[PDB]
Amino acid sequence: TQTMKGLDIQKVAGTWYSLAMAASDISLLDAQSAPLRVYVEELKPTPEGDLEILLQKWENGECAQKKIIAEKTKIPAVFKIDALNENKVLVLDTDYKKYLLFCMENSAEPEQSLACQCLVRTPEVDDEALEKFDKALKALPMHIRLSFNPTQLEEQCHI
Ligand SMILES: [Cl-]
Ligand SMILES: [Cl-]
Ligand SMILES: [Y+3]
Ligand SMILES: [Y+3]
Repeated sequence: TQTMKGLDIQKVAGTWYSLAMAASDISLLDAQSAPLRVYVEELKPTPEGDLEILLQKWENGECAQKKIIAEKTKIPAVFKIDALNENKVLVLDTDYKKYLLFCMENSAEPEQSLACQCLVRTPEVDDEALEKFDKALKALPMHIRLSFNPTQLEEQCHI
């Protein structure tokens, strides 16, 4: 997977909304309780170059807040995690002020664990960001794609 060259991770800080998401396995994203159905609400880069990912997940019939610490690697756009049965976070592209495309995978099973998201800065459908999302997904073996309306973006767990 091609990741972003020259990522300045400090510029991704602040509020984001999960506008769209895709996975290689349908079961990873199908239900609301599906293991990779996650909603990014905030990205908090640390001064040491790591990424605190704040997100929402639907578990036990209710919406819960999760925090994931993504550890920096030699490659600026590739981070290490230990959550959601994934071990990697990969930023594909961002303009910092509008959109951000990122993926998650488990390196042991890189085929069946892939989930990617289109994040936007405002709770609006951004078609230009969705075009770039789909252009990035072309070379990826996705079998499920989800997108959300502006009202869903502002609701807890995209209800
Ligand atoms: Cl740390
Ligand atoms: Cl709106
Ligand atoms: Y660290
Ligand atoms: Y509007």
